[PDB]
Amino acid sequence: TVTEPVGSYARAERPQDFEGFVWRLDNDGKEALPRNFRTSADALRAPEKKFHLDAAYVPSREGMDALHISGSSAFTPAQLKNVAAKLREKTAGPIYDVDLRQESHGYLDGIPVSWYGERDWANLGKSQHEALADERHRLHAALHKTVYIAPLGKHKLPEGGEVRRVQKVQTEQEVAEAAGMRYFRIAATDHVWPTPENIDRFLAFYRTLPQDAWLHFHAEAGVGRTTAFMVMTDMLKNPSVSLKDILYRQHEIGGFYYGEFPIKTKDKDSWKTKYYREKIVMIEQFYRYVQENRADGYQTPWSVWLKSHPAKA
Amino acid sequence: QTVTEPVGSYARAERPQDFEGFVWRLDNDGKEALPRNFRTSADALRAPEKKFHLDAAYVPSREGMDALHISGSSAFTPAQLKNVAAKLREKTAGPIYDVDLRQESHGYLDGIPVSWYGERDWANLGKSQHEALADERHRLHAALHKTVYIAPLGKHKLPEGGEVRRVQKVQTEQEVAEAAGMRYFRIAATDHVWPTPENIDRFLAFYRTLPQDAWLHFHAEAGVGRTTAFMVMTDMLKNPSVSLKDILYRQHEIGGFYYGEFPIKTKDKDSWKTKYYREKIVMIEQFYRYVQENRADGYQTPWSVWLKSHPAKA
Ligand SMILES: O=P(O)(O)O[C@@H]1[C@H](OP(=O)(O)O)[C@H](OP(=O)(O)O)[C@@H](O)[C@H](OP(=O)(O)O)[C@H]1OP(=O)(O)O
Ligand SMILES: O=P(O)(O)O[C@@H]1[C@H](OP(=O)(O)O)[C@H](OP(=O)(O)O)[C@@H](O)[C@H](OP(=O)(O)O)[C@H]1OP(=O)(O)O
Ligand SMILES: [Cl-]
Ligand SMILES: [Cl-]
Repeated sequence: TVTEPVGSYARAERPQDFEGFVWRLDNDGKEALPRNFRTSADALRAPEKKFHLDAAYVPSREGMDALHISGSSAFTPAQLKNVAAKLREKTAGPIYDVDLRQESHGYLDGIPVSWYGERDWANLGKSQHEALADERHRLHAALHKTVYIAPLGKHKLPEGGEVRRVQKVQTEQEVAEAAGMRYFRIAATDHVWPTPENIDRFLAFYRTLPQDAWLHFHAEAGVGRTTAFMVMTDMLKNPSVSLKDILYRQHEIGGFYYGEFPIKTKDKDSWKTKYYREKIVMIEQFYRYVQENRADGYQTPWSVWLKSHPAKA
Repeated sequence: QTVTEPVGSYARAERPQDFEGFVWRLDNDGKEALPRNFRTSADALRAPEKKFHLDAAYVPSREGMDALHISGSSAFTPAQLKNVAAKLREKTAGPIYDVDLRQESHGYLDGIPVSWYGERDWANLGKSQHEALADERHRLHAALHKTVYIAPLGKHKLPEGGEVRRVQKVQTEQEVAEAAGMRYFRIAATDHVWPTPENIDRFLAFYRTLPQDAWLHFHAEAGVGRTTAFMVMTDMLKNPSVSLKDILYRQHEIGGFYYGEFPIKTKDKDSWKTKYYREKIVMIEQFYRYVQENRADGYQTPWSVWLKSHPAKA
């Protein structure tokens, strides 16, 4: 008997050791667009050296022009309006803000904030319902109260920031709707592979989409969770493209590289090592799920298939 | 005709809702054996600080200092208070009081001294002492078994670094004082401003019933403004024959603030403090007058009552 299967390593961590303690500033609002903004229509750039890839390899762009997805970090309401306008130039279909954040977040006086616990794991272990209830309660409790909002600096701890008495509170759903985007939430934990529940939820949602839907994915930084769902969408929509091409091209338009690479973390971040290894293994397993289940139209969900076809370290 | 706020009460014009608490501030890092600015009335006088533009050649009278029996300091960890108590016990066989002058809610989380800090350290501004202590009791209790962020203030008087911990023990300063072998007395005085008539009436009633050999250890957060104000008050009350100049010079020269006139200079960001420094200078003078004019009948008239009939002038 195995306590936690591959793909579920985070279930072994204790939520009580990462409880939220500060309203973290998610974006300072200085730039017109959020960080790491990219779309599937973008030109491929040279790969980042840390992934030790072949800079001479040219991945297939088959299906990219029709993929219709984008990704970014968190944003201020003004930045999201800029994103929405930019994306409307590319499609006449519904544009979705696909919020991948498990952490409670929202807007206080229009400032994007999140209730941050160590490793951004303040809602670790909570069901999506419980995470969203926490978020609603916390945002409502901030109205007309004094809050401390701060960017994280040295040691991933607050440094500087501002103190204000809040006059307006909004959820991201409200901000997305104000920007003209549809909204869909998947509560995925920062830094780790999305859970079978997260992925089943995404696949059920994907199946409901009209042909011309545009998906704008984001979490906090626009790297791990954001690229994971962009990669899964590319695999689902372009199943004839090789795994190597999908991973190279999603990295080369500005995302994380989800293939094998020599992992090296700073000593203070050594806890991340096994989670990067787990993601590499799980990306391969998701590709296998798509290849094995697309012909019959996915009559068995990812969670069930993964239980009978466990991933191996 | 009607004056909204008299001299001595300027802080009543400030709006409490603009300075609400937002972080557990680290009050002392615990690295030294004693709290900062620790001094006693038995100490030798040192040269005055240049910023006060005093006469370095002046030799203040030490009349009554040997029997004064008071000390002052900044906030402290429990270990530091035990070291203070041991040092004071070498100087007296009477009861030693921890006279906590802090209006801000504070206490100890896992033995770490913290305070609920709002801008200007005014998180309990405008509250009665009853309300301030109720806030403190509730906040300390609510921290038990919960995760808290404790941080020192750095650039811009805002949190910088610090630590995050799940609290396993909570204590009030009263508990910490009793564990150190000291009696405890609380006066909820607001940081940076002249103590209120309510604060001073409370102190005078307390002073009147003290045993002859009581030793009073005063402290607030830094061991400067409120700490020195009450040390000066006590010196004046106990040694009424000593001149105002001697009291102010000597309390400054053993390590306290200088409460007489001086060239007030503030950084632009601290310009709000200017009028409060001026107010403290005139109120120190007014308190000296109260002591001189009310000692003969044994202070039958409370300070608050006397001050309303003899208001200070700006
Ligand atoms: O962008 P920075 O330099 O800050 O590093 C972030 C992570 O990106 P990577 O280092 O490429 O892994 C990013 O994704 P993960 O790979 O899944 O860890 C992670 O979301 C982001 O953390 P947050 O901003 O808290 O959301 C950065 O990681 P840390 O610096 O470990 O926090
Ligand atoms: O110790 P520093 O140099 O940092 O300044 C403290 C104040 O002392 P002074 O500047 O000497 O006036 C001190 O007393 P006040 O004169 O009554 O203002 C004041 O209590 C202390 O604030 P806290 O540590 O927050 O309690 C310092 O004042 P600020 O620097 O304005 O915060
Ligand atoms: Cl769930
Ligand atoms: Cl099934």
